[PDB]
Amino acid sequence: STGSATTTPIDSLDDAYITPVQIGTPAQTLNLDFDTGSSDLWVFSSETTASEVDGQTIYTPSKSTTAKLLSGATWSISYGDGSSSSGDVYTDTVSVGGLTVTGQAVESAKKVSSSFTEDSTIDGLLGLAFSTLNTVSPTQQKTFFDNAKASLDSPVFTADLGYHAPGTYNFGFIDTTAYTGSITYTAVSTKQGFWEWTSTGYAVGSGTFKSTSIDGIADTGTTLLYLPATVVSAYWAQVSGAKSSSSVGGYVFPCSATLPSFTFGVGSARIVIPGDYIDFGPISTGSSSCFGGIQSSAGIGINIFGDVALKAAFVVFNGATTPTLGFASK
Repeated sequence: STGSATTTPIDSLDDAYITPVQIGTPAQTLNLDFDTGSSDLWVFSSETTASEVDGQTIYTPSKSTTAKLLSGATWSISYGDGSSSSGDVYTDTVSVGGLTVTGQAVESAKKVSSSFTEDSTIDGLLGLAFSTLNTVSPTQQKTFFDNAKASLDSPVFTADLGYHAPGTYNFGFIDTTAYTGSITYTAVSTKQGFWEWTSTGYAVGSGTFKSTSIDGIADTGTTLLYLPATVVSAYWAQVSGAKSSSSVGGYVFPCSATLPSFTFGVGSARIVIPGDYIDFGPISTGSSSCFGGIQSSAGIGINIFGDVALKAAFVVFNGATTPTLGFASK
């Protein structure tokens, strides 16, 4: 089997991407944030504290003839950005782009943090990291991909995120029309439960490529590109007037600037992030200070190849017995 679904930016900055997901019978369609950095499929629901729902579409398990309470199961998650959610668990039928999993754990939120409430466009998350990170207790549950994998034509999914435009998540096949040149594959460590890999270096604008190993995670659920302070300083030094602002929480730059591109290495291959992908707009409405899309990972504890990087590529998440990651230009 295969599946193919369009993923759409939630706003004009590409702060996140939402993908429609069918849950239950009859189908209830929710727009979920596909997150290769976590491993829980959780949704706003009829059980969510009423004051914490503000415009989201909810899953109502009592209206699904295929929903079953997973007795005794609870979940609770905290994300790197400080947001969190928790609740109980149902199993139900879940379909993405025509690919159906029966008996998928659907984690129903009883509580969500303010950041989730305040974002009316995201109805929940669909985790695509390794199932070892799933938070359901006392019996850990499998991701949608893990459940689908054996049935797929090939045990892969691909992320093709757009810049200020829709893109695609495919399951079970590689669309050879969706990229240019070849896909370069690189090794993955699953030791921390992430799609963790090592970039071979970087360049700023038309500058020389610096060969250096940068360990990090391919994370569709993180907006920005978080890299070591040395790398980030080298980038922003090429933007007149750019500076790190402790008050704002990262590098800012004059909105009048033209940003240089940023290249990262995948083996001997190179992925070029155009300068405009690194612009996250005014820090507050009407400001002429703009927020940068490349930020320091210092004190995150891990480098993160978030959407800023991934949207410059066609990305293969290869879930073979020994997983790997593939990157192509597009």
